[PDB]
Amino acid sequence: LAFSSWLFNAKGQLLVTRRALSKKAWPGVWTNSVCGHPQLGESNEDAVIRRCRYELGVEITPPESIYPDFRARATDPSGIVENEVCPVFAARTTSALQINDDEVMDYQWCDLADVLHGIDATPWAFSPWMVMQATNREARKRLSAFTQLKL
Ligand SMILES: [Mg+2]
Repeated sequence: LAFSSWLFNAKGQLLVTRRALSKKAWPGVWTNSVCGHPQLGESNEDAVIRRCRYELGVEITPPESIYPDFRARATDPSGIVENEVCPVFAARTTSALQINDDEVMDYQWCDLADVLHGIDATPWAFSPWMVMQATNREARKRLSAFTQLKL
């Protein structure tokens, strides 16, 4: 049971993050903005809001559900197996990042189209869930909606 979220700023840029060197699974790997696990009795929406605060010190708009049926298994460079129920969301940040370096060792604000081109060309350089989520046609169209400038 898990969630993933793709965050955009009001200008429509996508935030990509790099998992800290100390993460158990996929340490050091570039990936979409945030992922995690809801707590007992917590909605996925509220888990997203909570983890964005926790890993990125940031506030967000109401998370939109963009890939509710996403579920996968993937094995990490060290063999850690992960099998997850992981509905995907998108939101916009409404405040500045304040980075938790226990979780995130780097990040970049990027153009979605560049990120998609990188994912499509060199998927091995990104976490496997970032790639499997972004290559879903419907989810990808939702990411594109979040690139619009919001004034
Ligand atoms: Mg996380």
